[PDB]
Amino acid sequence: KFFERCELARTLKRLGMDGYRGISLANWMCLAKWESGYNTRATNYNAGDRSTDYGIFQINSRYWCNDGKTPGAVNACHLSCSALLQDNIADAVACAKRVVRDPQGIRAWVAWRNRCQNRDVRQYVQGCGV
Repeated sequence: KFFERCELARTLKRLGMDGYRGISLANWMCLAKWESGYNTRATNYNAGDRSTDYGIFQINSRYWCNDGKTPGAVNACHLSCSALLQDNIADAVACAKRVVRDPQGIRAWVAWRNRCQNRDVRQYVQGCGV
């Protein structure tokens, strides 16, 4: 499913993302926007290392979820990567939270550094009631 902006903002807020480990909701929105355009079914195969990015946050199969076809991969969120392809983003949010508990925090995603870090992200939550 492709979420509408504010619909996603409140969906994320209800899931406990607002300020999670110091990360504002607008930051998560910016992340999902640039990672998948708010598309829960987004997938990107990385032919270079044989891994695949799954869902709204484009979480990688090498370390976070298990798809059974990524060489020497681990599964830190302890989830089938299929769980990251659901319209319901609860499992994807649980995994995104797992990612940010690591030292890098939100910096785990290169796209966040490229398109959200030190950017005016207010636009993502304006008028959403969050």
